[PDB]
Amino acid sequence: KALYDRDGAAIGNLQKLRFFPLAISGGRGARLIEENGRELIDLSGAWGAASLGYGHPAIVAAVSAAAANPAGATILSASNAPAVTLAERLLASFPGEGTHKIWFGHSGSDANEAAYRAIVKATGRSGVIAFAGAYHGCTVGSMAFSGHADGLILLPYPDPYRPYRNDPTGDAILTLLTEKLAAVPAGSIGAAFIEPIQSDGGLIVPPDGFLRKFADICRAHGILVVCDEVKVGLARSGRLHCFEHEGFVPDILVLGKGLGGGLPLSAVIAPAEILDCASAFAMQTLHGNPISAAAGLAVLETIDRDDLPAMAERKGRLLRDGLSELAKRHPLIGDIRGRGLACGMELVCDRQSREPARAETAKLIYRAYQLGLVVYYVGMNGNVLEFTPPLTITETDIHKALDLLDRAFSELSAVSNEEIAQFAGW
Amino acid sequence: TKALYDRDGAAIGNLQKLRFFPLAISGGRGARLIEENGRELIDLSGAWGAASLGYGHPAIVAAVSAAAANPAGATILSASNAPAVTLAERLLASFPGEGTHKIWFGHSGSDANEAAYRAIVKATGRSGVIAFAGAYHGCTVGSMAFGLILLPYPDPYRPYRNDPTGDAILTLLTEKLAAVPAGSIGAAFIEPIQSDGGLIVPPDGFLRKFADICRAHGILVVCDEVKVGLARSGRLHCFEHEGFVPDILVLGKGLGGGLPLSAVIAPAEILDCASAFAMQTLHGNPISAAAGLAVLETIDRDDLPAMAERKGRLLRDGLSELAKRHPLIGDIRGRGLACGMELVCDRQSREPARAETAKLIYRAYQLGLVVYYVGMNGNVLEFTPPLTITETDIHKALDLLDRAFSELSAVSNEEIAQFAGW
Ligand SMILES: *Cc1c(COP(=O)(O)O)cnc(C)c1O
Ligand SMILES: *Cc1c(COP(=O)(O)O)cnc(C)c1O
Ligand SMILES: O=C1CCCCCN1
Ligand SMILES: O=C1CCCCCN1
Repeated sequence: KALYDRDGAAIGNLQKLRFFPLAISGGRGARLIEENGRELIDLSGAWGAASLGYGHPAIVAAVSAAAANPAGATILSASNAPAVTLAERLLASFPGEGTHKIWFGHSGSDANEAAYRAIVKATGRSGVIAFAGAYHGCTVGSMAFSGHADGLILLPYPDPYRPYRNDPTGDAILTLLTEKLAAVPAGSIGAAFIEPIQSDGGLIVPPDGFLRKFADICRAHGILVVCDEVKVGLARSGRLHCFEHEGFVPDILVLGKGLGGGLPLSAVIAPAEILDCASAFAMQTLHGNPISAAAGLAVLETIDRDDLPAMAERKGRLLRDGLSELAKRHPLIGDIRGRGLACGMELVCDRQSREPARAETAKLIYRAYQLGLVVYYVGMNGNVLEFTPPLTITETDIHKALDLLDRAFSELSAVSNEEIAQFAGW
Repeated sequence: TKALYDRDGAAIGNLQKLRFFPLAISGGRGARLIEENGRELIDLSGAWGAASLGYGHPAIVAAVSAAAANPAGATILSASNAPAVTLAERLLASFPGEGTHKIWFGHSGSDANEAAYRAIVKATGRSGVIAFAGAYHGCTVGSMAFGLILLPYPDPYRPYRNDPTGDAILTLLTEKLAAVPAGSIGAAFIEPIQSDGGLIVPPDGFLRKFADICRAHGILVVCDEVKVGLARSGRLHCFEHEGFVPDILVLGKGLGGGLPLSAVIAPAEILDCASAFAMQTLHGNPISAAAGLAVLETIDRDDLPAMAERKGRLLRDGLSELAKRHPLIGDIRGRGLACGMELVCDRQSREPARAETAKLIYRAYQLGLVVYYVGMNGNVLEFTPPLTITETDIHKALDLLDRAFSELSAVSNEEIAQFAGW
């Protein structure tokens, strides 16, 4: 009878990543509306896909006009204007050069896979560098180089809070890279996949200067540098593109989630020679469909119009300030990290040992949900709170979210172990 | 203010292009695409079958606008949401079905087919697959994976081992199964009308028989209806013409009536075997879900399978008259508004007329008609228009098609060469 019960009866568990019985019938701004009418503040923004929140007027206007008069439904066998305009608008925002083209998909998973397959096709080099704990997607293609393909080389992420080999600079990781590359035929690696802030590892910001150095090693060895900005892309970091923080330009940019503002949309920006090496090669019927592209353009127009990178920079300091405020009261909070409105809070059993507090995290978000706050956890040990709110979240929503979070830290023990065992999580 | 099509060439890479002619679209209304210059073309492609309700259908507009205005979140991964749930129930209500099956939502047929395969392997441990030569299950690593028993599709127009019944294909199948350990094959993937093969309806009874053999061996029957499902065949589900019910149904294309939306209908045990297993962030998103609902609602409300059956026969009847005037036409085939026309150099030899097929669609494009070719040989014109296409739209496209056949020589080899196509 209840919506959550009906979901359990109609929808298989295969795609479920449930942390609590959240059941939604509506949405407005940064709020989700449960079946009964209860309002929750969404600090997850659907893992960041709701870039502009819910029922944003520019999304509404864009998608309504597109549905009323659609330019076909595909970029495959026809050129359509909404997609072409979005392609140029994405091209404009990327420097360079260039000589770059767009490939459109439904998701970050299909875009990382396309990027890979295009590289191997265009160059003949099938080897891949990727980072341990990396999330590039859940398709057979994009999982092949995600964390636990032949010629896959996995490197530790440059994690300040847990430095590889206890070297805080990351120099040991670059040294490992170097040892790994010479154990493998010269010119055999075609690509290096990089998250500028590692999402699934625990929203990890790498040590300053590391990515630039890593890219320089890559460029010196013929290896194309692919920046997977699905989670942290498009203004979320407080800059239009997250690599703008790291003093390097990737050869390839992968975009997703927040790009569609609520509709399935991803994109690969890659040199023309990579995307033109084949035709009818990586394709799905509704790729570059006009309704998705219209929303995508409404996201970009709104980013520019509202200076959303500047907003995300502002609202992110406000959010991190408040979280530090909570650390001063709650010993579980070991680490606050992030850029713009991509923030991570690591919870630990002891601030010195930095041992992961998995059970408390699960109880925390469950309680948070009961209090009216939607936040999920992420990370290797399930101990990292992830904050990726709508970019249009108001300061008033953030203060309210902080008060509810404070309350959830204090009221955590209320959550029974059997309540938590109802929900498999990751 | 360059040409739209030239702007396309400069911004959008070739990787996903399946281009046969310089079609550049700025609008759509019913079964008509509106090019940049304001010429309306009758769409016989319906975007490979995705535009099941055509362009600007009121039901899609109402549902999409309302969903955009008040979205129940953006995902089904981490929240339950009402639109996704309502649509899942509705799809299960359309299948038999009750308490045995569950729904998994995707973006596309490729991911839906990939999810079905991964779920089966995970749930049953049986990684072995049976599939048909020339099958199209999608264009991702996961969906092009299908260890493998490959069979010829039973094509009445091109029989296997000189057996038009198709019984030699059932005999080959029996041999391959006997040759490999019992319980090593988990799934059989079937198109009940083979799309990439060139819209082939198999001989009567073959699939029913094929399904028996599978169940006899503990093999799950997966019916891939991404192209040909949802009212398109003259029934809601194409397997209803075939006297069997599949264990798993894959749905896509027309399902979103223009938005990306796919679905797998599978036994609960297959879909409940693991969690956080096959998932992408925008899966089950409410704007696609609402669009799926509008499609299912319109199908029932405007009796679209019956309309497809009517308009299909009228379309194929018209094409038989073209065959009386144009010797190129060798076989007209299909169910409902999913039809194929195989073009041959001799009706006895059944030798494929590839070169002439390309010119035909190029020519037809110039005339105001959107239509494409498929098949291993590039000689079968696919007809998959909006289930909404009008009786007037059909007659009008038949005249244009007639005119296209008469004017093939007007299109040169150098014009054909400018478009890479398949
Ligand atoms: C979410 C994400 C993906 C995959 O996107 P989906 O829409 O879930 O397929 C890939 N890479 C990163 C870094 C992501 O965050
Ligand atoms: C189109 C199609 C697919 C794949 O759908 P995409 O959206 O193109 O990935 C799979 N099977 C059949 C029969 C199809 O027609
Ligand atoms: O019908 C199809 C499948 C969709 C991808 C383009 C090829 N043709
Ligand atoms: O951050 C992510 C990627 C989106 C899919 C759900 C898993 N978590």
